[PDB]
Amino acid sequence: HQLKLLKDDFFASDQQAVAVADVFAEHTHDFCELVIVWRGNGLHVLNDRPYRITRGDLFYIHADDKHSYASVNDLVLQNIIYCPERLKLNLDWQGAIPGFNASAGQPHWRLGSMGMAQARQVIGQLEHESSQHVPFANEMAELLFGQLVMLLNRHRYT
Amino acid sequence: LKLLKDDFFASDQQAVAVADVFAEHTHDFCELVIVWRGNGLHVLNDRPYRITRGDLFYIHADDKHSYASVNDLVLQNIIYCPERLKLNLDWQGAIPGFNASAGQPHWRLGSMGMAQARQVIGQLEHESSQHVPFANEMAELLFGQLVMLLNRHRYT
Ligand SMILES: C[C@@H]1O[C@H](O)[C@H](O)[C@H](O)[C@H]1O
Ligand SMILES: C[C@@H]1O[C@H](O)[C@H](O)[C@H](O)[C@H]1O
Ligand code: NI
Ligand code: NI
Repeated sequence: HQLKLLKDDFFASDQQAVAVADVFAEHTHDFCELVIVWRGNGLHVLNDRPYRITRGDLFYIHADDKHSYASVNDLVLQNIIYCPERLKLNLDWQGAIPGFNASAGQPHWRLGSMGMAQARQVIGQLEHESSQHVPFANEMAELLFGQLVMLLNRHRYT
Repeated sequence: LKLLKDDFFASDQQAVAVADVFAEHTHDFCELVIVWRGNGLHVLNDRPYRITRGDLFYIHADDKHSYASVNDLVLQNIIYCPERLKLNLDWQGAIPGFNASAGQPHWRLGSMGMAQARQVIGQLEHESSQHVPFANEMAELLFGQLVMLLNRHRYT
């Protein structure tokens, strides 16, 4: 049987385009996500391909990807989930994000110390902007998501 | 005396920058002024403001103004060109003085507003480089964030 995570269950409203979600059973989605490993190590199985993951790993996941994770030792990761069709800003999302419209040709990247530092700073702010009661929080969140996406594009390597 | 974007911006493409007695002048670009500490005088369109920590001004290009430090006045000017901003944000909706002189140019920020503004402006300062990939886009995204934060926190 399939397990498909639903944006209806993972986003605060129909307007919210991005959220910070943070083992995990095998699943697919109807939204996309960026995965960053903050520390420890473990296993990420993406479309039946196993990756031994560790601090600095970055994955670009499309909705139709099926994946699971397992912590081997002290795994800490973060998933930044987003709905491509909900984004309003005129950044070239598809040009900056593998996995935007279909499975990424190269889903797996790494980040150096500076990229991790800048991602950390942006993601921490993005976590605070989840409130659906604070006026225009969704727009603030999208600007932060834009910064993260550009920073990832700037710092990522294979 | 009129300050010109050609002298104040790193390139034709930079839409926003953090600028480095400042005599009376006008500009061909707009700006936000935030006062961090000390105190002084801001004369805007011939109207004198005693300024200090927490003061925020929205300046339009046509505005004529001068400053004078009374006691170690420390401020920053976030300069921007409306015609250069490429991000599809509702800029004029968030920024008084965007299209013409502001009806209310003078605002204040509390302690939390100031800390968040300072954080973003520090980041925006670090995206001045015209070499680093996506610096101009990052500058606009950060200026977008700044402007929304100021909107959230400012009061008269
Ligand atoms: C939304 C959901 O949240 C979890 O953090 C997990 O990592 C999944 O991969 C993701 O699909
Ligand atoms: C850009 C220019 O440089 C200074 O920062 C000064 O504060 C002026 O007000 C500003 O117009
Ligand atoms: Ni997932
Ligand atoms: Ni000025």
